[PDB]
Amino acid sequence: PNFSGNWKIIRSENFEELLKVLGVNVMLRKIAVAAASKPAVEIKQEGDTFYIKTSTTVRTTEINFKVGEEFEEQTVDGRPCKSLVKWESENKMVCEQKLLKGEGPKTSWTRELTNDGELILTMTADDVVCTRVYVRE
Amino acid sequence: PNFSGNWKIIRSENFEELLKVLGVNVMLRKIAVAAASKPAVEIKQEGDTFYIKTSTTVRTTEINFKVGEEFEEQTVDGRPCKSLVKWESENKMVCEQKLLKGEGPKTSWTRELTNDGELILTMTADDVVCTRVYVRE
Amino acid sequence: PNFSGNWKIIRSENFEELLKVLGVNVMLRKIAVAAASKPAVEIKQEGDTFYIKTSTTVRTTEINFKVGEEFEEQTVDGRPCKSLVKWESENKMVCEQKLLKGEGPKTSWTRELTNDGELILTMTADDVVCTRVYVRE
Ligand SMILES: C=C1C2=C(C[C@@]1(C)C/C=C/C(C)=C/C(=O)O)C(C)(C)CCC2
Ligand SMILES: C=C1C2=C(C[C@@]1(C)C/C=C/C(C)=C/C(=O)O)C(C)(C)CCC2
Ligand SMILES: C=C1C2=C(C[C@@]1(C)C/C=C/C(C)=C/C(=O)O)C(C)(C)CCC2
Repeated sequence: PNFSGNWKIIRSENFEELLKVLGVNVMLRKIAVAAASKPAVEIKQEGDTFYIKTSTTVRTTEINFKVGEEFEEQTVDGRPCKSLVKWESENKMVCEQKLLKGEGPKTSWTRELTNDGELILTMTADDVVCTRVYVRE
Repeated sequence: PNFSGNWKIIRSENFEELLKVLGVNVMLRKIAVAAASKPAVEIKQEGDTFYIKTSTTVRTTEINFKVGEEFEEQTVDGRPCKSLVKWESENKMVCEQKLLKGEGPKTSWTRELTNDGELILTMTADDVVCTRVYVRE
Repeated sequence: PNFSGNWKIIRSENFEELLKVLGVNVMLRKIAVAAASKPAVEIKQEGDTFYIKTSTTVRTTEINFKVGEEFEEQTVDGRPCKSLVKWESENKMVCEQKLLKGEGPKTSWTRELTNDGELILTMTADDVVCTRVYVRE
């Protein structure tokens, strides 16, 4: 496997629908959709240790985590949560998220490495799944 | 008293009117209004020493200050200023702001802790006062 | 010469046209145009060593470089590039940019100090030149 690399997006579906579900307002959703159009994803994997940077021209996020070990990050909409990543399999990690404070839709995300040079990111907010596909830059 | 805690907003009035006064353009005002809708305020008080973080999905500000002692921050619209906070009373601090460079409307802000679990933030730009009320998250 | 100082803008032309050329989408272009309206440029020069901070209420960039020595920054649109600055003359430095990864329009920027208290910034994206003029704040 090895997720390491710079990734660029090629396909995306249900991203706005996912934001609507998380109650992001129309103005913020418009900015998010425009910015998520050309992100730059940098991933660094050394064993079960990952570093994932996701840059856009308006908002950038960086996560550091070790698989199977709980850590703190934020939901797509900017809410702080407790996250635990695990290997569903050799090439697919799954992440369950739990909100530190407040109520909200149930969220998670998965990252998978295909055998043909793609990285698939799925993000779920209750019953809405956004799928984004990337290739090495 | 003790301002410490995570606060969420419940009421707000005259925020856009305040921005208009500070000459913020319509596009920026629209983004500001959309982002200020659900901020996350983190406050840490240890004596007369405060740390106030105000996060939104687009722009986040952090201030560190000791009451009665001049420090450097920015106006709501992003202009650098010299600020001095003082206790108007036991539960209310007042902040006078003076622009480092340039001319502009006279600005200030006050934070007050009520006896019923609310934090009140007022922000003034000349004769416009924006009032925002928060409760513990 | 000596570029050091805080600069405010007085004139600007072709900024949106330049962004269109770089393929920035309409939403991002609208936000960029609104934010670039009142930036705050801080420049620090100690010999051939420069530090240029450009703040706006939405996005801020900082570059550190030594003239004639290659360094890493980003294009106006947020793309990482290898940059080498050189003195075209006593009061004018020129910067050629080369994209780390991917294809794109040919970009560069120049900064010039006039004899009447202005700083001129030109930015080029292929055959579009944006000119921005500043004065000391
Ligand atoms: C500019 C963005 C904004 C948001 C999310 C983001 C970051 C766009 C998302 C990009 C992704 C998810 C890229 C990727 O992973 O390919 C919010 C919803 C908080 C709203 C504020 C602006
Ligand atoms: C996104 C924001 C923007 C601005 C202010 C802010 C930060 C919204 C303010 C939130 C507040 C005041 C929250 C609170 O204190 O509850 C500016 C005017 C610079 C314009 C650019 C975007
Ligand atoms: C808010 C800005 C945005 C952009 C550029 C910038 C930074 C506006 C530029 C200001 C300049 C060039 C100021 C100056 O130098 O006077 C992008 C195109 C990435 C799009 C996202 C928002």
